Amino acid sequence: MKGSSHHHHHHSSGASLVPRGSEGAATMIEVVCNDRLGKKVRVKCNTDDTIGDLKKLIAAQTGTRWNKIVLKKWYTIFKDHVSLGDYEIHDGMNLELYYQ
Repeated sequence: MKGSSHHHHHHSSGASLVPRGSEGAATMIEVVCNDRLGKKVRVKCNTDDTIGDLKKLIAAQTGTRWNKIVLKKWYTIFKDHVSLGDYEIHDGMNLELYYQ
């Protein structure tokens, strides 16, 4: 008695030229994914994009799998339901990049 998986669908889309960040806060901040390759990895994202969305990019930038990217800070685990707006991530925040 056991299963796995549920559904597979996405609902995202990027719009060129921020159409005014009214109500829905969407600020741009640079993140630094500290990899274990030696060289750091920076990426551009907005607070509107959650860790998941971010991870996706990272995996897109690095080439890894969005499902193979873990963002940790000191001793804090980042969920896929917590955005940057919650972590108040600052433009240039160094986070521990880890691969599953």
